[PDB]
Amino acid sequence: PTSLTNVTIFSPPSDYIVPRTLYPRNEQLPNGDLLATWENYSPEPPAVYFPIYRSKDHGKTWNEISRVHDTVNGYGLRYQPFLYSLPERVGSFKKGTLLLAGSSIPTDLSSTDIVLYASQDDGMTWDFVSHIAAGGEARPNNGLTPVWEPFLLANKGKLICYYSDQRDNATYGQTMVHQVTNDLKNWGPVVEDVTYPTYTDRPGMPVVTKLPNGQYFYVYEYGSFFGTETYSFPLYYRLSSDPENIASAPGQRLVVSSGTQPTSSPYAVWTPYGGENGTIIVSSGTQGTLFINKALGEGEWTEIPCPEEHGYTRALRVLSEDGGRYLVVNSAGVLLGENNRVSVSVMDLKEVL
Repeated sequence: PTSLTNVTIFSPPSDYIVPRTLYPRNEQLPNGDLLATWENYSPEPPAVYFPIYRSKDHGKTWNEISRVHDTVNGYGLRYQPFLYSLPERVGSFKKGTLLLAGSSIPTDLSSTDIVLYASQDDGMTWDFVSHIAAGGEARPNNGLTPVWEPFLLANKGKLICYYSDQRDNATYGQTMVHQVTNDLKNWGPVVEDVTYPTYTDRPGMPVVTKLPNGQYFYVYEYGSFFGTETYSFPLYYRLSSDPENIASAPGQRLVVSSGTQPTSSPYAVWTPYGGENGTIIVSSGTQGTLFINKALGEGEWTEIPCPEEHGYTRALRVLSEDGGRYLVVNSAGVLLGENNRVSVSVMDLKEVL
């Protein structure tokens, strides 16, 4: 791999509906190939889908290889995709099964349904596997009951889906939860992970990375007034060595040594590069820079430059090559952007950390 800056994965046609693209997610397959997807705001009918673009040259070039269509509901696979190559067998699904989770939503935004698709051929073909969790109207207003934003992680023969939940609307504006499965078909009960006792609090957007000491780094945006008249979405994290037990961990505000206060839609990854504990790398949805931590989340975070533009839930990935030397930084644009596109940069962590 090499350093790359602002490579276009997809530039949408102007007849796509603003924002046209949003919400980048990606995966690296064991052979090193990179896959990318996003919310694809094509005019309907037919129903929206999640496109799957591949790079076989470490991000230099990209080509569409498949599309994940809403074969289960016919509504459209509309919001919040997530790609995940299983690192171990789960039930009847071998290691290397490629999963997509994402939300099936009708055009009228009346409902949400996080569904799970699988591919056994590295993203060429797809089949519906299960519903994970369904809810109400797909708008982030209090009193509504949607579900949102799946994140998938396997551990001990199980798959965990973390997501944001508005269904307990009598008690919380929003929570984050998870469900677990040992077969991808049958999901356990909803487990509350992050809840707060002020109704107007809206923690959301869970992203997890495993650390080399066995702790899991669980990052989220914490929407709150914090007792003031002004709402914000600062980044918080919880640390636990049990990825199914988050509620018992106190939240920790991410503090940056420069004084930048990162907000919205985090993403976190870990590389072995940078020191004896490696480096945790975090993005927000608001800042173009990156935030790093060489002490497993202790102390303060160092803000570093980044050549990729800022964007909503900008996605990070530590590529496997050379033992974690290269970082993908992948944007799909800004909220309600008039000129969104899907792009990627690759940074050489040997040099930038």
